[PDB]
Amino acid sequence: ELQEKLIAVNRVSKTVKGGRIFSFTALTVVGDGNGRVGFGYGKAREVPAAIQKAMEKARRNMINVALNNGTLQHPVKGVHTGSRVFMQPASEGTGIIAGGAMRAVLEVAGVHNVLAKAYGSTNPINVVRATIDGLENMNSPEMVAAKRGKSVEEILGK
RNA sequence: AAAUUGAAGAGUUUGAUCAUGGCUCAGAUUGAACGCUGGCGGCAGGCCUAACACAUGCAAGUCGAACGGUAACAGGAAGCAG
Ligand SMILES: [K+]
Ligand SMILES: [K+]
Ligand SMILES: [K+]
Ligand SMILES: [K+]
Ligand SMILES: [K+]
Ligand SMILES: [Mg+2]
Ligand SMILES: [Mg+2]
Ligand SMILES: [Mg+2]
Repeated sequence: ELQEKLIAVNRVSKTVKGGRIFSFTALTVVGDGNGRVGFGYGKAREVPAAIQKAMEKARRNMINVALNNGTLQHPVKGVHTGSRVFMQPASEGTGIIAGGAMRAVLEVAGVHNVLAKAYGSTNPINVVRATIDGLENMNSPEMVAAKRGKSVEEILGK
């Protein structure tokens, strides 16, 4: 039911009196392929434990995205820390034209066609955060009409 | 009718981190050259350097329906003779 993807595993270190203690971090995303997506970040002495923790957090941190037939509603910009991302809808058959970190998020969320670009820092943790922020801030015609007190036809008419 | 269907990142500074920042790579292209190799065909392309110097052959003639003419050769006309 839920598609899970491991985006990056990194080895970090802290120094103690006897020397360096290594550990691992895992960044993952989960999604239902129908507008729900979440990301998890886990730390452990071992890679499988870190990955399991990340999946556990991702399953709990899901948000909702208003998709339009497997594409975005409109161009969106997202930002987190040094990472800036830009995404726009594309015609059917275009595919996911995006870098790896954005691609995992978009694919588990269920975006099938999109043109994307990452500016600034391409650190995967912050790129994932910026991508999810843009998707969560995307608007749909229903929301726009409701908030403006108009009808969907008046929003998208002549 | 149709003739703007369009946008990917990665490595490297630290014990580790986030940022900044340069360097490096994956693409496409060429009047190309070199190394190894090499079956056929079609279409195109071929001194980018010395606007350096050039053997030899050819790259601008034609008109006798403008004209005086006859160097040929081809007849016509006169004579002679194997
Ligand atoms: K590391
Ligand atoms: K180095
Ligand atoms: K860099
Ligand atoms: K330094
Ligand atoms: K330090
Ligand atoms: Mg080192
Ligand atoms: Mg020349
Ligand atoms: Mg000639």
